[PDB]
Amino acid sequence: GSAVPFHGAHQAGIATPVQDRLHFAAFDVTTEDRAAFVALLKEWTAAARRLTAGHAVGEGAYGGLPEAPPDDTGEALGLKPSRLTLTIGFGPSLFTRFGLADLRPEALADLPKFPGDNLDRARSGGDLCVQACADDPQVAVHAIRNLARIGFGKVVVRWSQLGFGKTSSTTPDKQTPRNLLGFKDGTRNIAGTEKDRLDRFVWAAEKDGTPWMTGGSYLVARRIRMHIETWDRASLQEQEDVFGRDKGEGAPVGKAKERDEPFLKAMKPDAHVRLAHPDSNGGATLLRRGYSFTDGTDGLGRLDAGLFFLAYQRDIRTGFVPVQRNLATDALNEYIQHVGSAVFAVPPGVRDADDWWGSTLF
Amino acid sequence: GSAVPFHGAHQAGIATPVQDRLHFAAFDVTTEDRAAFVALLKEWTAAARRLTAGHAVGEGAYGGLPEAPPDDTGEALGLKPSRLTLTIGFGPSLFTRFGLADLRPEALADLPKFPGDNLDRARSGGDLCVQACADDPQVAVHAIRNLARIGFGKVVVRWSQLGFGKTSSTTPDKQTPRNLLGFKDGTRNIAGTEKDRLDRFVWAAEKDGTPWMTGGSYLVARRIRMHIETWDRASLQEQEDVFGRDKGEGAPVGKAKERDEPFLKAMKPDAHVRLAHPDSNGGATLLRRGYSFTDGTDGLGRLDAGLFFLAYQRDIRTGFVPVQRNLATDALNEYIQHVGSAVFAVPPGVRDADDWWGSTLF
Ligand code: HEM
Ligand code: HEM
Repeated sequence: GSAVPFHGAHQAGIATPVQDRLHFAAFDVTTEDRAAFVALLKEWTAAARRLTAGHAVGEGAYGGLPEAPPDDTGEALGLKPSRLTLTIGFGPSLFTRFGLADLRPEALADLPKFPGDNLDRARSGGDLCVQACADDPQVAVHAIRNLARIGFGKVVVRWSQLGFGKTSSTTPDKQTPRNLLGFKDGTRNIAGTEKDRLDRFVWAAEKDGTPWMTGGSYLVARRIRMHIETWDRASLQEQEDVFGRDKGEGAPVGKAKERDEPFLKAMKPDAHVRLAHPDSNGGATLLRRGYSFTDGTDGLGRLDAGLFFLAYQRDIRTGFVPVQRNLATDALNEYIQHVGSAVFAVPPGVRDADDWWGSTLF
Repeated sequence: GSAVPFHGAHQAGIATPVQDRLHFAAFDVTTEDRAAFVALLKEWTAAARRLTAGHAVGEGAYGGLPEAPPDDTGEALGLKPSRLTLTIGFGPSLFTRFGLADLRPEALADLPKFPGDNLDRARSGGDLCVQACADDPQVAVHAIRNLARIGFGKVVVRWSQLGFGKTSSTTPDKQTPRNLLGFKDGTRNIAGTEKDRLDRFVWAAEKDGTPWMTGGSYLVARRIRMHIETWDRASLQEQEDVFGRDKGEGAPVGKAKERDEPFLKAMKPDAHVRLAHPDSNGGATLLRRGYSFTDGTDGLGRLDAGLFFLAYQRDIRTGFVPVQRNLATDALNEYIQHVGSAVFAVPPGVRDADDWWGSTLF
């Protein structure tokens, strides 16, 4: 129920412990007025300060003038902060506006086409994103809804994704959640307490070449459908062979405990963990922070299910891209398909009550 | 509270405490063989006993023959029962199979077309339903997913709806939840503690005309989309006039506290509470047990959210039908649209370990 501090050198919602629920929204910018967009960013930052503390935006949800719409839509009244974090990011397409072309970070790289990609352009891309994570889904939806309302006429929601449950962990002292394939997901990630690994693999540094991004990160989002019917037909041995870990304990093959270190040579050459491991990718390491989703049925008699994959890294070119390239032969590919994609530059944190989202860029 | 007893004179999930999350699935039957369908009901009931106790179905999720698919898909391993209830219901279309046409209860009435209906046929109807309620959405999804898997070849999933109410870890039990219009939702309802009211308004009685339904109930499901962005542009006074209660406290107009009894005469004539109140409907009273939903963003950039309405009643003709008919002029109609509908006969409870879902019918 507690609040997560909004201010810091970094935005919350990255190294923060992973909350139960996600509402991810991608926005496109509809205004050409740089000043009006900067004003929006300040208004959004002010609202985010209220929302993450459990307060209503503006002058509140009721008690104002009867003839005016309330400033806050009111469905979070009486609710605790619920560890709400709000994380903003800027997509490549933003930098074609407002005279920003020369400020696009080199580390904000467009993703190549990958084998098997079946990307829906409507559920991909976006000028900017807001990742809302909280333990209460109503608190998360309330935040996105009120940011979008405040932004009416300056931004429109391009697409959004809800995650009903996490499939990641930044807290290895807590139980690792399972994805909808039934495997623990998050065992060998970067923990929020591992400051040295966050500096090396997650946070952008001044010497990296883009000063306004110092203290920020780069986000890759991949909407991944799972072929549940095919998976659920597979034998237990086939499933464990796909990953290189056993299903029950989640230990590396041959070992007894989840957090025992993998011995990669004991795994099949196309095992997911073997191909995605840093040792197999020149040391490339990611902070995974994804969530599960199900968006109804496929219309053909089956549940739809997937994983909304989110990875934070210091440089997309040295994080997601090499690892995903190495997954070209992944045995998992038989059971999944990437159907949505987006990359964002996540700016540094809001330092204090005078600062605002994107101040280092604008 | 950890688990909710599965066995009883009534199915759990109706009068039992309302859990934080919903996964509602409608199934269509694909087999013509009555014996095969009875076998499935027995297998499902065995699975449900395991699931509601927090155990895996069948021989488990791991540790079986390596060359065999696991009996349980495994994504609920390590989770608690989370107050899971599983409630099955039979739709009108089921009674066109297996020679059951003369056993369809008269109280399982087809709903008339209502003004403003915009029903998606693909998200309506269904031969069967399973209402999975729990505090952990992964527990509920795992239940539906495994029931669907066990039934593969005999049933398919027609449509599926995830929903949420309050988050109990952070929200007191005595506090009324708010719907996504920001108003308290549930103040004047039948509570599961009111045994006499349940006997009068909710449970089917032997003398009602269908003996196999004694101790059962009748369920109406309506997927009601809210026009969120239009609602949020309405003035505070307009919103309160729509309902006849104030937004902050939820008290009836002219009264001071949420639970003060309404003075209907002081509300506008087409106020929602005034039109839906039992005194306006010849005494008709419902057990409302619905959930909020938010499924994402639609093609126009609007929030796909609303109320997944669920009502239980002794007879659809004397519960939902008269009340919904009286909402023909509801001021709320400007802001909502009914887009899915289904009705189900919910059979009596599973009395003991040898009983099975549907045994009184088959
Ligand atoms: C539906 C899609 C996916 C599923 C079900 C899945 C599942 C898993 C599982 C079960 C593990 C072992 C437990 C763990 O350490 O977290 C794992 C590890 C990992 N995955 Fe995935 N994964 C998926 C997609 C991806 C993608 C797209 C990437 C990167 C492009 C990725 C990168 C990693 C990494 C880096 C590890 C840790 C390997 C290590 O250092 O030991 N995964 N994944
Ligand atoms: C999105 C759609 C709806 C919304 C937002 C909504 C909202 C509300 C609100 C705020 C209340 C007052 C608090 C309460 O007692 O729960 C209420 C009461 C009620 N509503 Fe609705 N409602 C909706 C649809 C319906 C429908 C479809 C029905 C029946 C067909 C219905 C029947 C009732 C009843 C019986 C009451 C209690 C009236 C009383 O006895 O005081 N509602 N509703």
